[PDB]
Amino acid sequence: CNVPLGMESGRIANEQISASSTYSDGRWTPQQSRLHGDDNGWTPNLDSNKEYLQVDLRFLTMLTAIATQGAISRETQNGYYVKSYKLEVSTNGEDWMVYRHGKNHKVFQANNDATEVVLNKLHAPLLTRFVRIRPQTWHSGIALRLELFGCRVTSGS
Ligand SMILES: [Cl-]
Ligand SMILES: [Cl-]
Ligand SMILES: [Zn+2]
Ligand SMILES: [Zn+2]
Ligand SMILES: [Zn+2]
Repeated sequence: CNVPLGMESGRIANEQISASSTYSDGRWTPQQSRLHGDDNGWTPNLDSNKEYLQVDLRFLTMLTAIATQGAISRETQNGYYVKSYKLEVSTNGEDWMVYRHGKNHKVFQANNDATEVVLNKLHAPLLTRFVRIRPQTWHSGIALRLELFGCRVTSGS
């Protein structure tokens, strides 16, 4: 259950991608967070561990992996990247759960440069419709490009 879900391909439409905030110059929008995208990436308005990139998958989906990169600024050639993040999921867009192992939030180790893809496979598939990626640590600034992997599933109700 390991199919790219549509960040890089466009199957996830722009309207399905959103964020807590975006940098005030308009050059680092949520829609720039697609994996391998050639124009900057998503950056929030402020660098903090409360900001997030949100994706509505539209259907109930088994999430099995997350890929991330940072980005290089087109304007300055400086590199920005997330070093670790949490994941927060919801089937309805209202009830949000920060993904945990037992009582500990799972902290995914992410990038150590602006260009290489780091892939985190989940230990077991996770049911969700909405995904938030919530940077906890970063280098120089938050910047993200993303892919999500998994499969559509049938709800048991
Ligand atoms: Cl590719
Ligand atoms: Cl995991
Ligand atoms: Zn690619
Ligand atoms: Zn409600
Ligand atoms: Zn896990």
